Amino acid sequence: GAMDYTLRKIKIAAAHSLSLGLLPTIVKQMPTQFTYAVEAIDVDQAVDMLREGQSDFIFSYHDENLQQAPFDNIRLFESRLFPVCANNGRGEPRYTLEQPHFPLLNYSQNSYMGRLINRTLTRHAELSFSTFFVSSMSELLKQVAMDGCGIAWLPEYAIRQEITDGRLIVLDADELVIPIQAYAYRMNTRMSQVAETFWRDLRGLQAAL
Amino acid sequence: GAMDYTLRKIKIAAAHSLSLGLLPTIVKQMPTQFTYAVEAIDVDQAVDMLREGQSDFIFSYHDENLQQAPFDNIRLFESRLFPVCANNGRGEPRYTLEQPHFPLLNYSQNSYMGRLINRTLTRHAELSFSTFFVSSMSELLKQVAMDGCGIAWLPEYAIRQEITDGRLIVLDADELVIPIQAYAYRMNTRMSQVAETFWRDLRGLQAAL
Repeated sequence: GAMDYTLRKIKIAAAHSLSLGLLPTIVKQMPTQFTYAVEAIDVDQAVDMLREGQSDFIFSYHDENLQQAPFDNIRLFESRLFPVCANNGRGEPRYTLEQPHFPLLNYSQNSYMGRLINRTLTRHAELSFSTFFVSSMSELLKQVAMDGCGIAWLPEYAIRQEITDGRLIVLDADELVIPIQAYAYRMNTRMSQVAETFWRDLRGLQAAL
Repeated sequence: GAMDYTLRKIKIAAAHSLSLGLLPTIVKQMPTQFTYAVEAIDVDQAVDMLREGQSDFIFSYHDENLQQAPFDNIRLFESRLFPVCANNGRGEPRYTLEQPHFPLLNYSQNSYMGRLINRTLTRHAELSFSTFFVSSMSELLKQVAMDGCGIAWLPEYAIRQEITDGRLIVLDADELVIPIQAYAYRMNTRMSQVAETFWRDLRGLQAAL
């Protein structure tokens, strides 16, 4: 998108596990002064797409490479990952964390969520699992979990209603809960008036996210 | 995934606009003999990922490059894209196709759906639009449309319930309806016994998709 230019276009790259949950809320609450070009990326594409001008802003998670001096950021929200699974028809989990080699529905090895989930499982040797299904898309993992195919770590904002309906059941609310923080990243350099307006309004919007 | 190997792993690459709608139905109805590694791709990555052994199968649409002799295929289903938008609170479309420069929510220029949608708009000079929001994810376009941000062409399987609820309203059921066909692609070469079992069972499953 380096050569691509309009007066109003905002070029956003967003992590796979974050696009659907976050973009509609921003698009709906932003002033009607922008147009949007958004592409889903893996976490490690973000550095180069910002520096090469392919994206104006990155919607990602905590990134040590991006929280340094050449970039600027604002924390959009924090959330938590819960291990969940479908119910057993009686309001109880269909699977148990203690089952030897329980079916795990995981994010990809090169994803931010996957790294923290694998780090968590490693520290808890009391848990053995067999990886049944791997995908980068949060909503794909969510649906596969809802269908009863195993246990998945999913962020609270994506499963809020399903926890209320009981279609998904939380398996642990303490040691296996993983904290996550979502950030918007940009270059420290001054940008166009429309992009600077977008950044200003996104900060003012952050409280309501 | 060339070096990655297990006895049961099936490596699938699926187009962005197709992953969420199709993968859960396959995963749920397949025999419990496989594990799944699925990554979302753009349409034009499929040729090389098949030939280089990075994916066992591709879930994509009609692809002239992939329907040739070196590859084999089975049509999973056909569908249709409908231009839809949110309601106006009275059971009528919030937007009209005849509005000068109506807000369009489009797939990306390098997507299969985007090419056919743009081809359709070009042939219909009676329609002027302003592109408000571009994304590869079908479910992101769907949510942005549901929130009332403009008109989007979306496949019937993704909006079936919303058309019934009236949360989305079809704007045309004739000249602007775009036909689409979803295929599973593989190399014509003989594969492992587990992948050949997967291909056999996917054919037997196709009728129920």
